[PDB]
Amino acid sequence: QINRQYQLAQRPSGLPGRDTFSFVETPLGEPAEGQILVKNEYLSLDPAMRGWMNDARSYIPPVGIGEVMRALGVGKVLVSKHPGFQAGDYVNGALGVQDYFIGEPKGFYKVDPSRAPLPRYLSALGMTGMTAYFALLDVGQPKNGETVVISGAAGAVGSVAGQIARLKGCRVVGIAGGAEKCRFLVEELGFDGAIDYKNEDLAAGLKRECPKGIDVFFDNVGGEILDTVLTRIAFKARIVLCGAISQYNNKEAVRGPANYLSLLVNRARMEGMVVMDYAQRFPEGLKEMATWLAEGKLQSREDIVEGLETFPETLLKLFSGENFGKLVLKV
Amino acid sequence: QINRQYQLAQRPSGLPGRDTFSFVETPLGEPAEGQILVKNEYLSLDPAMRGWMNDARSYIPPVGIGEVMRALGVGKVLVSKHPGFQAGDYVNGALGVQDYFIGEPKGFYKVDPSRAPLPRYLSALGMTGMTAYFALLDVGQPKNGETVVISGAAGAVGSVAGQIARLKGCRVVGIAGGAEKCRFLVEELGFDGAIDYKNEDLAAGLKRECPKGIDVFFDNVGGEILDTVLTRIAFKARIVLCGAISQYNGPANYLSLLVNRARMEGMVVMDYAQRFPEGLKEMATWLAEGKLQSREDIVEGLETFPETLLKLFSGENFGKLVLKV
Repeated sequence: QINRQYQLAQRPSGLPGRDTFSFVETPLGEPAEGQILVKNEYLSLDPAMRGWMNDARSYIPPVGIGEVMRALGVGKVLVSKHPGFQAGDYVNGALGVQDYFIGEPKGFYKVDPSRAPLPRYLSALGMTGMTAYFALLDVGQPKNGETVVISGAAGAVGSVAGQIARLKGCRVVGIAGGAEKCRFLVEELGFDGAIDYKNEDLAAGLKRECPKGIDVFFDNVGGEILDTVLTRIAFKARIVLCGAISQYNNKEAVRGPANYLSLLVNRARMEGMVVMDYAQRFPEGLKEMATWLAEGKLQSREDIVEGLETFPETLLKLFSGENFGKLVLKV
Repeated sequence: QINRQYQLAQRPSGLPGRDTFSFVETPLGEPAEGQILVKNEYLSLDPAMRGWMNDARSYIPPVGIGEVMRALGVGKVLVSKHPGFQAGDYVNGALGVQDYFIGEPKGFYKVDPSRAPLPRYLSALGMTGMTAYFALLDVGQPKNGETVVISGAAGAVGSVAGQIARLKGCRVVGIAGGAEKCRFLVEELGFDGAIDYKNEDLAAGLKRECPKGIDVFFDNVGGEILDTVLTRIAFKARIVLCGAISQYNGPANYLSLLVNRARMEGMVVMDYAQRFPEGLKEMATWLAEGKLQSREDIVEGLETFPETLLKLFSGENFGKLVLKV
């Protein structure tokens, strides 16, 4: 049997291109002791993938040249030589951009396909949803009546974070690019407001939408948006950093917030987080998220594209403002 | 009797100069009800004064044009018509750049001259010292064995912060300008190390002095020094922002906070006003026991204010700058 794989072929300059990955056919091996064999079903396409491709020290090591490209996914266990897993289990884990995963199930967890559609375990019930959940609630610590601003608000992380914030009794303001995204946030997801930074001045938008200042800023994008938001934070504000998408494909230098001293003036906190640090708390987080979904208090959208072979092109859609909801690749 | 006063005459562009202040002579009044009359003895000269002169939004309102220049000071109560104070009391307060303070003693507290020299109530037992104390301990939360890096480490705030860190069992590394300041930090104040950023590469210095990374960064300077320190922070590091050299006129590596799941947080000492007594009390015992050293640079004469003030932005002071009135 054949395992098709996308390997990292060369480190990209700027946007990844058609020579960035190599499409290779490898013979399917057998799991050794302490390993599992998984048939990959759905793969998570995430902006963080851009960082994983860069040769740069990070919270996880870069993908090696010639290595199968890193990807979170959901799949079915076909063979297990590991006491934690059995054949027929569905699992979430770093399955890789390939047909089959063989290896140690490090950081893998079982998911129940009877309780939600499989791709949803890559979104609201996956790492994007748990990022929103733990980043907002544990680091942002929003309180009833506070004003919460969310960047990349139409994205998988931000769209969930804003809905959670609404449920906690917050005033919720999204920042997103384009009229359709902003409409969707307000009319479908129940955001109190949405600022279209591409068609409207952000500062003016913030003035209108956040009259009492910004108590929590959930940042997925960084850059100029972060810097502008910093001018409007309230006393004892919390800024949670989950990513910086506006920096991923940028040529050769991160852009730093010139207004960072607002943290001094407002005696505010800026803090980074990574969802894997919360692994031990996933069961309670997933359980609560599942009930919010079941009760219709929270909504999740997945954009499902078919075919492993489409990976390089489909990946670009992530940086086009194109994808509508959490991008998932059906293998 | 005459009260000599320095008023703010015009907001300076860059450093303060000859026309910045007006030296005026005012007849000394008497205090009205709810007021006190204080003979000013020592005044605090602080880099924050530059911000107070600027017309720009901050945590404290700017000094008005024509207003007596703002200054913290220590002085003796000569007459009181306020139930909280008596003649003979020594006080710390916003006494202003003048011979005498007359007014409501808002934010004033009594200081005990038996416990420390008077000028020290403007340094280790004053706002600079309490900044170090609360910023480090409440925001930085250093723990035994952690590596604490201090910027502006030879300054009044930083020099105290580093010593407190040493007392908490930390490895303490200072960043300061010039060989003498750095020697002083290590040999006199007991810092474990000191990096002379003016004479040596900061990154290389940090690599040498902080082999296990940086757990707490006490930042008084900001700018490139902050940006470079960010490349070396440890997992769950705390960065406490107390000031910046640019502040009275961004970090490209800020995502290190994400990679290291670290925290960057601002503070202002006046937020801790209610806890000053406890803080002062502990600081006083450290000083008395010789566990902590405080250096004051005392210059004499109210009339020298404008020139003496430049010694602060010229970076020529050695230790907390105090003007004896």
